[PDB]
Amino acid sequence: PPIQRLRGAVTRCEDGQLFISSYKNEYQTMEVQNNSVVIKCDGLYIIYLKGSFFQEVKIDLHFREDHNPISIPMLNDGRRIVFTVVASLAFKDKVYLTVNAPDTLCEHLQINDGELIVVQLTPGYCAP
Amino acid sequence: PPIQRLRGAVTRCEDGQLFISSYKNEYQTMEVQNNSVVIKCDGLYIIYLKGSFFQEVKIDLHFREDHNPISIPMLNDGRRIVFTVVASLAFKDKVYLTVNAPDTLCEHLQINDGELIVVQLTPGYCAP
Amino acid sequence: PPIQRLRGAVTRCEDGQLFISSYKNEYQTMEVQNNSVVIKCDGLYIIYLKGSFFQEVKIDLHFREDHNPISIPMLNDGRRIVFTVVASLAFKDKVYLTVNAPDTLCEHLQINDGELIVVQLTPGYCAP
Ligand SMILES: *[C@@H]1O[C@H](CO)[C@@H](O)[C@H](O)[C@H]1NC(C)=O
Ligand SMILES: *[C@@H]1O[C@H](CO)[C@@H](O)[C@H](O)[C@H]1NC(C)=O
Ligand SMILES: *[C@@H]1O[C@H](CO)[C@@H](O)[C@H](O)[C@H]1NC(C)=O
Repeated sequence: PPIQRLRGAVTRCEDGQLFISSYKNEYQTMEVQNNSVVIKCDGLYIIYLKGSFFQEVKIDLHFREDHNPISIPMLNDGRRIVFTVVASLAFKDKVYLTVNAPDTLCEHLQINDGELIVVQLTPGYCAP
Repeated sequence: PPIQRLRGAVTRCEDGQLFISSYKNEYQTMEVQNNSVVIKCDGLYIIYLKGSFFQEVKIDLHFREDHNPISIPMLNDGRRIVFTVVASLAFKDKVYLTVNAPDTLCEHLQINDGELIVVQLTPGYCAP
Repeated sequence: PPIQRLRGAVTRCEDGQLFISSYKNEYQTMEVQNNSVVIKCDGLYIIYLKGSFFQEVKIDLHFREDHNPISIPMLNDGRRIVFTVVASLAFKDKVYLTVNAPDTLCEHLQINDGELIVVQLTPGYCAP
């Protein structure tokens, strides 16, 4: 298989989860299912989140069920996120984003130019 | 073509633009033209900027004409930048850095150990 | 040789140095020797450090003897580090971490879920 990557639009929040869309001008080699990026091949990956968020937000990055989610810091202006993680992912991992906030804040949250990039740095076993 | 990369020295500011030099101990596979890194091959790239800047600075990273430049945050000391972006670049994109400041501040700006690294993570079409 | 990578546990501090262990669920292609990651192949590498540190800490990242170490910033909570560097490494470079603090603070320092990831992005000469 090819180097695994996905660049998704992070479009909105509903019921405490950020929606992720594959609608970007990018050649995608991973699937999005139920607003999660589906890992098929093992490897070290970069996970990168960018966006202009119009509420001060507490977003959690979930990447593997056996580790705690990473709380994503905002930049000092309290309006932008530009955050990079490197992580060891495996087949069946789901990369997704949740919001720890009252649901009213979630449903109203505006995200400008939000994107999530997941990109494989090292090769590994791929599921059939 | 080889994996596309450039590690450039970010040397000074003139007329609101940071100068970028290919004078580093690095095997360069991209060109610098008029203080911009010239993209020849499509791909996801990391763009990384580091430096010790002796004025508190508002630097904008320009990477593609159809998206807004990214305002680069300083570290909390107000003296250093160590910043990582992942972006989707294409043939004809120019990666460059501008300074939003009075020109006197620009002309006097000292940058210690400034460097810009642009490195391809995924393969793509390369221009002839 | 394969793409060079190591994901190590950053376990504790002793005598001003953070200990690095290869005991992680990762296929390692670099060695740890005396709590340093031993570089065998030239390349641009990402160096990534994450951890929850229960003292506000001043950690220095050493990666090559001809450049100054990078002082690692904490996130704004004063409790976590999630930090990414891109650097040009060569055969004989040693990547290691030191703590600038009274030794009592070092010996007592608790690090939860500490890890250092060093991963090659571009190929280069490898030592025999
Ligand atoms: C989508 O995700 C949420 C997880 O909270 C769940 O409620 C819902 O049933 C999922 N739908 C499926 C299984 O596709
Ligand atoms: C270099 O860049 C600046 C862009 O502002 C421009 O003024 C100048 O004409 C350029 N020179 C060329 C075309 O190489
Ligand atoms: C381990 O590292 C420290 C460096 O400060 C040194 O004191 C010690 O002798 C080293 N041991 C060796 C050579 O493996």
